[PDB]
Amino acid sequence: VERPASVVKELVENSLDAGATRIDIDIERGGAKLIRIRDNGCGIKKDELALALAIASLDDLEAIISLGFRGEALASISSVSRLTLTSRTAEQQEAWQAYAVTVKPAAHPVGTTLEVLDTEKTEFNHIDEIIRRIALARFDVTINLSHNGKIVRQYRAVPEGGQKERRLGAICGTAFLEQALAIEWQHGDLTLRGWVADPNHTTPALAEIQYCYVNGRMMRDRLINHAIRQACEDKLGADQQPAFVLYLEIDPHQVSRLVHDFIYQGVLSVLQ
Amino acid sequence: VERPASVVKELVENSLDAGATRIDIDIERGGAKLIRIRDNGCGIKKDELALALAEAIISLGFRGEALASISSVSRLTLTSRTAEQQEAWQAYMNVTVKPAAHPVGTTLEVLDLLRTEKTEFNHIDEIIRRIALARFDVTINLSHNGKIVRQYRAVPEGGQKERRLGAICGTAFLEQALAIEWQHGDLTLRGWVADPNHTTPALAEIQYCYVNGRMMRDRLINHAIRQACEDKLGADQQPAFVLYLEIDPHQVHQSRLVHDFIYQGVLSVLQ
Repeated sequence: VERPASVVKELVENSLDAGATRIDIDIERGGAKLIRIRDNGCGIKKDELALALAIASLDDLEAIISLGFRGEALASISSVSRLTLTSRTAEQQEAWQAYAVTVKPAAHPVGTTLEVLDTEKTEFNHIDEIIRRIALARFDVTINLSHNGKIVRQYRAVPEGGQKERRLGAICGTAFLEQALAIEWQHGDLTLRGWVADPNHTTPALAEIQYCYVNGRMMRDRLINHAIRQACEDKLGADQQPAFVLYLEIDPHQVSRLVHDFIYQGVLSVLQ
Repeated sequence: VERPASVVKELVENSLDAGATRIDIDIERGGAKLIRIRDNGCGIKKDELALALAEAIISLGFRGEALASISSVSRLTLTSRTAEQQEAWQAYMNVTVKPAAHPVGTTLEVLDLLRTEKTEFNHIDEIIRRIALARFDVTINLSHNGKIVRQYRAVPEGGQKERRLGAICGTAFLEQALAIEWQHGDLTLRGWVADPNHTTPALAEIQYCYVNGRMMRDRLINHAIRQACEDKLGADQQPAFVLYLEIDPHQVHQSRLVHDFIYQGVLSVLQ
């Protein structure tokens, strides 16, 4: 939890794993001043809220801190800024809020919110990137990133088999969206979905977009990249960075040659 | 004339008079279901919040009076925080004022308990459009069911008036827009008028005229603008425009000249 962006990632991640479907994250002054994350995911029972900010004390708590993987992370954060946790769970309950050590009731929908008041705008650009990644990683969750009351981006969630182009356009701009060649490949466990910009029309600006996710986790393999490259260099002798946003899926296999051919094949096909 | 749109207008108005600079208004199901207005203008001290839903403190709430009329028609959920570290609060036949999370501003949830479905939203859209043009200095974001509909960004000192105008009236008009700046003493006529020659009946839908901030609708003002265009070319037909008239306090030669001032202003821009 070094940079603010990193913190955004954390809190935002927590929210997602918490079952979030809408994450409205607002930032003020590179996040240094304010950093608020409000999710509609699971909540935190009043009790957990307390220690969530704060080992002899867990003796009594009787392993309730086990219901807080993020809680552990919160402690690391709160000990670096004015943390103001405030959530309310789903089951028969009222909303609560913690400060600092002071857990009192409050108003809040079945969700969670967090205020944070700890190379100025650079920081925001880092957060923007981060959220971009996540956004593409989870097309099923609305995300709204704002700065100093100024709405910056609104990545609406996409329902079942819906308009993927819209959100893709909002995350990567129409520039890419226009050159986007949608691809759907599948060979048993191997699945390759996503887009690849028409090489012939790929500007170095577009080549900035190179996102590849392997089973949800954004990876970065030189092998996967070479495959996509070679595919384009083969369509046309044009050897240069390609623009893409692909999603690879395979059966648990931490890294295989075939995989390369599967991708090379998938992509190459879409081009022709 | 009490429709949801009307309520939007009220709450939105309140926000503006409260010195707002950004008003993100969201609506759900013609507003019947949800109607949320969040402004970044002066807030409301915890105490005022209470009676605002129900001593000489209610004088600090012209809108507060309005709120009472509303809350007594739906599940009102006021929640604001004044320009101070003092955290946010919220009120709910008695008020339940407790703490809450919210930035220096105000928010209001409204759930009613008839008319049409989508028609209602279109009424709100119109309304916000009016206001938008009336206050080029304040960002407004109207959404529906989580779906962002329009974003009218505010314009800085001597900024780009065309941008926002384009977003409120579309490029169709923006393209035919003939900017006009007239002044004869107290009389001032600013705004735009679409090239008649290229005014489609679709464009003629845009006929907004404000007299000193207040959107008026005088047949006299309209006749003036019309005649001006019918004179440029024999083309007699509804004109497209968005004008702003300014004059010294004079509720309506006292008004004849005004006609000529406008006729003159417009006619000139055409030639």
